[PDB]
Amino acid sequence: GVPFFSCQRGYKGVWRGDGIMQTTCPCGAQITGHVKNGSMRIVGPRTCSNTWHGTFPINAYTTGPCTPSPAPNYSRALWRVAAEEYVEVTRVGDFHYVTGMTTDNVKCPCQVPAPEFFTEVDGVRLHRYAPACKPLLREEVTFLVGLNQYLVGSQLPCE
Amino acid sequence: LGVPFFSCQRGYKGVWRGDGIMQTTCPCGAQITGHVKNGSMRIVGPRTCSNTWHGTFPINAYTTGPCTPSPAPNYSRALWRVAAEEYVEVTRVGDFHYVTGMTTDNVKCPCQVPAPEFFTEVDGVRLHRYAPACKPLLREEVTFLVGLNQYLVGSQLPCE
Ligand SMILES: [Zn+2]
Ligand SMILES: [Zn+2]
Repeated sequence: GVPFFSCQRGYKGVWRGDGIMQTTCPCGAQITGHVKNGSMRIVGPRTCSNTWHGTFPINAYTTGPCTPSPAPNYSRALWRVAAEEYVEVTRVGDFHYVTGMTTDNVKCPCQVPAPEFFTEVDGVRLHRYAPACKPLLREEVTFLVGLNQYLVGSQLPCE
Repeated sequence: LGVPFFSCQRGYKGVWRGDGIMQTTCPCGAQITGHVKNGSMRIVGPRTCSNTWHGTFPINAYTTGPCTPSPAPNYSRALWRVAAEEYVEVTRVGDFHYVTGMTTDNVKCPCQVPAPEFFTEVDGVRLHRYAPACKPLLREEVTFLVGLNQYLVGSQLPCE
């Protein structure tokens, strides 16, 4: 529980649903977000990086009726495809590639979902519950889409 | 205003993934604590809450803690969030699943069901902390989209 250095990188952007969000940063700071017209006003202590940056750290201690609605313009995302398994997705233009996986031969859907179904987008967590991400395997591993296997680095087949 | 028993949300009773202290608020106003160790949750709450008496834990937008439900495979119906604010109802018969309802006509959903823990709601029990309001489910004369193909409501999912 250390100020600034313990701090989770928080979300800043459009939210869906209006009302009050609350969370606790890993430093110990309680952060309040007031969401009105999709836009969040942050209230926090000056002991937390999130207060300075206008951001809201989403995690297992987040409460409130709203959810992030991120822009579809991300570079990388973490996508939870099984109970404790993740795939990393890299976007280039309108195309999406699996550039990493937590375990060899993860089964994933052939199409990326909308950005708010991602557990993380560019290092920012979007989901309240998320299991720990094991080390991402980025070489000589394969993912499954139905009955077809593809080497890491491969575009998702439904494009 | 929250009323003992009448306001109470239907809570989860089952296996939990992760160990630690879970915390939630029932719509009746009760604060429910769950101590989770080795898959099992110990429920603490007031005599005023239907969840305390059933030994259940209501999962909602005011739930906190490091654990998630691991629901049982023998569920009948489930709510599956297939788009940002759209749901499909899934009915399970044997090892086979059917889309028996949808919140909007022509919803695009995946061709395969995920494991039960990825469902928003299983047999009237909410499993996720954040979930959008479910619109009335359309059960007659609607279709869903898997890629380019259309399927009528009641149809089995493509991949099985
Ligand atoms: Zn902080
Ligand atoms: Zn209650």
